[PDB]
Formats: sequence, structure tokens, C-alpha cells
Amino acid sequence: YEIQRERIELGRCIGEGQFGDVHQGIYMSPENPAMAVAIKTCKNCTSDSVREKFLQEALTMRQFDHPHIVKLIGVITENPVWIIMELCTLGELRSFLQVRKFSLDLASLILYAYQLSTALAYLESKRFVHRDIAARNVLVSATDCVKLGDFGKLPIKWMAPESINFRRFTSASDVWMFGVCMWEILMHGVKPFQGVKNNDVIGRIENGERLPMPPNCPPTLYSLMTKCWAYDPSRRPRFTELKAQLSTILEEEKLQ
Repeated sequence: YEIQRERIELGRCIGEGQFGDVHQGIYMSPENPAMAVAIKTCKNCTSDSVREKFLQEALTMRQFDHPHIVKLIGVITENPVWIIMELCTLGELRSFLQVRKFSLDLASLILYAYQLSTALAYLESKRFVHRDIAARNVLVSATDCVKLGDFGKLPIKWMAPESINFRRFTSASDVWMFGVCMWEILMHGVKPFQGVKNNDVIGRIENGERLPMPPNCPPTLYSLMTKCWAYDPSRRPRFTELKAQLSTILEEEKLQ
């Protein structure tokens, strides 16, 4: 997985990353003389603590092989440290949804939720807990293909109650977060709890308040969201059920 720096042509910045800017570029490889790639950079990689955290994402990514999880291409582990990844040419999901709010039909939004559930069911099958499921961590590879894109203060507005209260992350907590991610998609990439301080979030959850049904959201789908937000983690569905239900909802929507 170590790539020679001279084989990478760094191009335009395409986005911001948790550790630094993400660029597109070209990998001049023996396999392929001009492969389009994403290049993740890391400001302050000269610090061993930071670099270790950054490069851990690549190690994590390497373990996964799924149509809806972005692939690792390689790494450059001398300063400046880069992670070379598959390029998802349509960018971040939130931006994509806001820009295309009035081009994208309901069936597309539902397809994206389904595709993400297939990735999360795969992670669940490997007993991997993601801990940060949210629309900001999803990339768009084509108008009919999204990928889970990021496995790197606290995202309180996405977190399950038990996660906020007791810093507890489990497969059940991921499902709560997926519920919120589904809400985001159906809202065309609006953030949950806008205009609310991170500190008042838990108060409302405990009070039994949930994010409201998005406009034009099918009742079947909102009800699935609501199941994801059962306060008791043990009553939340698993991704196998979410995937199967999303598949049926997607089909019904296509029959419209």
C-alpha cells in the first residue's frame, strides 16, 4: 500500500477533511497510467499523535470490501503524509443534496438510504461499530450511488442518548445515528436540531421529542426512523431489518 510520491499528481482541493484538505489528483500507476484519485492531507502530520490518528483511518478502510464503502488505494507515510483513495466525483452528500434539492426525486433519496444500510449491515456483519454515522461522512460517486466515506467536538445532535450520557457506542447506537442520517437525506441535507445548542439536545430526547417527519417523506419511512430512535437501545432494529424494509419502501416508491 505504500505509494511513491512521484507517482501522484496533486490536483485541485475538492473538500475539507477532519485532518486537512482533500484534493483530487492522478495516480500514475503501473496498472493504470492515469487513475483519478482522492488525496487526503493532514496538516501537522509532523506530530506523531496526529499522524497516528490520521493513518489509522487507512488501516481501518483496508479491512473493508463493499460496493458502498469507499476503497483505499494507498498511503504516503513520509511528510507530508497522504492517504490515496477512490475518487467519488460528485462530492459530499450534504452539498450534493442541497445543490440538487429540486432535481432529485424521492426514489433517489430512498435509494441513498438503502445503499447506506447495505454498507452498515456489512459492517454489522463484521461486528464493527462506526460511531459517527452522518450525512457529512457520505460521498456521492454517481447520481445513483453513494458510499460511506469516512471512518476517522462530539456530534451530539446525531448521538444516541446512551452515547451522550455514558460515552457508550454500540451497534444499537449506530442505528440511532443512521435514523438521523436518514432524516438528513430526506431533508435534502439540512442538519438536525438547527438553532439548538448541543447542551439542550439530551434534554429534549429524554422529554421524548424526536425529529419531525420531513416534508414529502413516506409514512412507512418516518416510522422506520422512529424505530431507530427508541430510547431503549435493545428495542432498536438491526441493519438487516432496516435494509430489507428500505428495499420494499424503495420498490413501492418506484411503482409510484
